[PDB]
Amino acid sequence: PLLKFDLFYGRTDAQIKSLLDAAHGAMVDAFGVPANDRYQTVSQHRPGEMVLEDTGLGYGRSSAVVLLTVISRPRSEEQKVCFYKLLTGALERDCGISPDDVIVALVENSDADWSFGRGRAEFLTGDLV
Amino acid sequence: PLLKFDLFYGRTDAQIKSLLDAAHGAMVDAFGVPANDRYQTVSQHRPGEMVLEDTGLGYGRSSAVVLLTVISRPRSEEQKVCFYKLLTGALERDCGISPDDVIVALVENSDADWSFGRGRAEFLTGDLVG
Amino acid sequence: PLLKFDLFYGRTDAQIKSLLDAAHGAMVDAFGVPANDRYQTVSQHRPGEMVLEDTGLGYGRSSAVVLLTVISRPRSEEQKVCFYKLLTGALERDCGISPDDVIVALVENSDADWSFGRGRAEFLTGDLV
Repeated sequence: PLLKFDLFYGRTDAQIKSLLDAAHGAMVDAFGVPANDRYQTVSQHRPGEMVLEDTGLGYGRSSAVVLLTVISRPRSEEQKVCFYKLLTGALERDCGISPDDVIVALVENSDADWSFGRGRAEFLTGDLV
Repeated sequence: PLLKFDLFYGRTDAQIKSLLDAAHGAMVDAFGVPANDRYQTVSQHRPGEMVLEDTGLGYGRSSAVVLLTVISRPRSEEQKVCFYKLLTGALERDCGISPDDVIVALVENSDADWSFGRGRAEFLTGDLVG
Repeated sequence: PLLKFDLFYGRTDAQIKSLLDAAHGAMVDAFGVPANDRYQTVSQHRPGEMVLEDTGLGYGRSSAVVLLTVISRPRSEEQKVCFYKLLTGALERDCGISPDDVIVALVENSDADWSFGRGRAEFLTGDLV
């Protein structure tokens, strides 16, 4: 899958690396993909450049808030439910990020919708499962 | 929904907030979601960093151009048609942005595909409707 | 379609433009859309801000690596397969980018999901095929 993170400026590069490693671990745990199925980008924003409310749910947001968009081949409802919990558990334990600071949106594509290198469609050719 | 804006550098932060407010109002009006269902990011680009033409339609593009990507649960074709008109109307009235300077693309997902906080799937648990 | 590029800092704006032009050519060739169906953004990243592995496929990633995300109406499987090959073909020939440095993810939407200008839905009104 591809994980795209949107955060506010303010973290060191070490704290960004911790957040990416903790999130990658949770993704691998929840989806059962290979450990080297790692594709992640980080976009840093100034305070004027993200607005993230809570739909009245009573969360909890600070400048450490992490918005994660995920593009993935289909996953079961349970895999998704598990990933959210695994992700906030790892971000709390390993990065000190409050679960109230984590927002996730997933979008689905299919086998033909990926090319990992060399102009190849590796799910189609069977190079990948 | 999640609303991601791509614009060129040049606006003050007040003018950015005005754009974000106007778009959010249009979205709430078109789609009927709660007023605090607000999730917006902005990425600012140098001239070398966005190219946005017109598919030969005859628009209109200036440095003020706004590309908006939306991720949303399913909406009717009517609601989308309505949103595009509400959005340009609001951006023109509230921000002075020409309707020729507004480009939108929407992507759909489903109930299971959202977690708003605490590792919860609120559309699934019924915390949100739904 | 909308082509969103994520790259590391390092290229001149001429090098960026040559990347965008090559990719646009490939997409026009593979999908048969009008030449002025051109909608592209670029986000530049510091070394800390993208991690792109290979899922054990044996690629080849340098600081020149390009991650492209495409939003498009539906395309046949063959068209997507052709696009990936045409893309790396052009990026190598015109930009000097190794095919091991090209990663593509596509996401699909429908006619009702686009508004190119003036609050119009051009695929719905028939202004556009």
